[PDB]
Amino acid sequence: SGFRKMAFPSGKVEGCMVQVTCGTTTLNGLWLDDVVYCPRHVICTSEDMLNPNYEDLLIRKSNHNFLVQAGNVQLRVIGHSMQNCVLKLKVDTANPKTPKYKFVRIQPGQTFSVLACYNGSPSGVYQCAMRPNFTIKGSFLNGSCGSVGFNIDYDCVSFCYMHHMELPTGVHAGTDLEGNFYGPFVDRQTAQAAGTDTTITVNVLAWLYAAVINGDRWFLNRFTTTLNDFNLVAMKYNYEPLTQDHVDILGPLSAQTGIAVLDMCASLKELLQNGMNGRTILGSALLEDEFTPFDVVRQCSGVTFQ
Amino acid sequence: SGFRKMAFPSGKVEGCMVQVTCGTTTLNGLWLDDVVYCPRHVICTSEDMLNPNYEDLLIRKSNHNFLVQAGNVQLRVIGHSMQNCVLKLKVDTANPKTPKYKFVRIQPGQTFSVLACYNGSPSGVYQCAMRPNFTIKGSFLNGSCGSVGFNIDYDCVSFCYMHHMELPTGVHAGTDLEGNFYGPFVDRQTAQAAGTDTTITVNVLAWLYAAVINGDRWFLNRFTTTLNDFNLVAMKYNYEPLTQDHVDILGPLSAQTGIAVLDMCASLKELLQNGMNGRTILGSALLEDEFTPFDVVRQCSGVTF
Ligand SMILES: CC(C)(C)c1ccc(N(C(=O)c2c[nH]cn2)[C@H](C(=O)NC2CCCCC2)c2cccnc2)cc1
Ligand SMILES: CC(C)(C)c1ccc(N(C(=O)c2c[nH]cn2)[C@H](C(=O)NC2CCCCC2)c2cccnc2)cc1
Ligand SMILES: [Cl-]
Ligand code: NA
Repeated sequence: SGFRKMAFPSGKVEGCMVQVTCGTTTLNGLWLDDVVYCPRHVICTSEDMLNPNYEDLLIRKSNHNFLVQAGNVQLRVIGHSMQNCVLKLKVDTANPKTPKYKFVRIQPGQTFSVLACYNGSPSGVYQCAMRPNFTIKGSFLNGSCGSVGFNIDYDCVSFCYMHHMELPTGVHAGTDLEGNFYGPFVDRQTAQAAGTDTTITVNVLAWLYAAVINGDRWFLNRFTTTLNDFNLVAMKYNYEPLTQDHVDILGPLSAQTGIAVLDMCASLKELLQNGMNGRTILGSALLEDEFTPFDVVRQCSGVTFQ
Repeated sequence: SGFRKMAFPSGKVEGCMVQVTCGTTTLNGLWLDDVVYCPRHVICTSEDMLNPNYEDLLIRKSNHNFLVQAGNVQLRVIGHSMQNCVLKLKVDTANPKTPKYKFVRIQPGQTFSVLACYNGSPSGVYQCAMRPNFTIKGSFLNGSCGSVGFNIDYDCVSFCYMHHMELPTGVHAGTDLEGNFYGPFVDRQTAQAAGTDTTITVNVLAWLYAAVINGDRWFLNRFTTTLNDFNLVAMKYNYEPLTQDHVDILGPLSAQTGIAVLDMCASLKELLQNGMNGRTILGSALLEDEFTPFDVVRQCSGVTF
């Protein structure tokens, strides 16, 4: 019992974090086999930040312009290349702590763990979600660039996010590990702003199912709804549309609890209308949207508290 | 910018988790130097659990009745003893991944990270607080016993919690690493219950400072109060008393933000008496009490390990 914002154990990622320095700029890199991955903006100077030409900046660098430090050990850079917005530094040593891993690009609504790092050293771990507006609501200070997000379902580390920048509202933007940004953002200082964000409806529904599994039913009601009527209401509260794909992926939770998906949708409609009237759900007075259906099944019992 | 519920990096503890099996029971142990620590109730059968005599059960066990697995390697047990509610299994090999560590007993209101494990395998990490009623609001399923809680300082891991049991309300009870329970609980299937809990006032104040640092200021006001006046309000709302030591500990955050503690207490007084009037603080509609002053300073300043 209980229900927490739960991250993956971070040790397999800690063993890959290194410090990368170019010029006066230091940030974090990810050391996998004989490659170090980091944000390409490590090669920018103070006058280059509005409109850097990264191809022109990189051709002026030699391998020995990049200082890579793994704990106390300096690694020797023997090659470099750029892939989209990520720099790849080939080093002369394969990381002996490289885990089984892959690179995955995620979709909005998906969750992942973040290992926040400074100067190549880990600070803390927390859970995040890719928001519908392609930002993440992280906790990141100056020097955190190159920190990564990941999942570890089944002993393989899936890296899905590398941190690049903070936007004016205090939320965060970055890339997959192939260097492609999430959303319309660019690694330039030119003015950029997140779009209006929305609530991840399928995740709210997953979390209401988690509450039922853990023994709470006060918010249920005798009603149902059609899918289209639900979406007409939910969008008036800045909720994302619920698709038939979402209905399908909620099937297992629906079967475990005996509550049809569109019946739970009718409960959510009433909660938006009424509030909680001084009650809480799983320790929150707001509707939580950063737990996915997969997360709920990973954390909750397979036996409903009836 | 931003403020999250943040755990310590768990790698130093992951390398210490093992699987311990006795009879039909499998749970988790902590392997440090040449000793594996786990809950003593691993030796109980279902009948034993109703009214157990732990010394009697242990003398009939031989070292080979304890199966200890580090990954896919069996460790050989060469001795066994009990300390309070913890079993200590001496093994023939020192853990090469033992970190610098200490055992510490924490106070109510202090926070720590939990590494939830099953079958000796780390599964998740989250941040908790020791509640004033000496429970923790964890997330634990069957098989989680022996999971541990910890803090880190530079390179030293301070272990403070070992998980033993769930209570009927779904909160959790356990021991320090010397086997002393937190709270008035016992490791036996008998009627037990969490007591009425209270809110950790000094931690709520710390989180209001975190909010100000992150630009959330709507709850600030021109007023101040006194420790005596505020504590009469705290008692009314089942908040823990605020001491002068708590005020002193918040001093750095008061200097950084320009809001004296008793000034912030007047904000908290008004939030308790009036609510949030539909607004949120750091993305919460409740007053959060599982960040300590130290946690706020650490996350807002980027301390590494
Ligand atoms: C251009 C300007 C305003 C001077 C600036 C601002 C912030 C940084 N960032 C520092 O890390 C950092 C280090 N020293 C000072 N700032 C991060 C940042 O947004 N990435 C920049 C790279 C892409 C172009 C501009 C943004 C950062 C900070 C906090 C949290 N996440 C990331 C860098 C430059
Ligand atoms: C039969 C009974 C009394 C209802 C029971 C309940 C739970 C367990 N516990 C299993 O881990 C477990 C494994 N398989 C089945 N149960 C845990 C548990 O409370 N510890 C017991 C040890 C001390 C005596 C009683 C409690 C547990 C479960 C979930 C989360 N935290 C810990 C054991 C027995
Ligand atoms: Cl006043
Ligand atoms: Na005030």
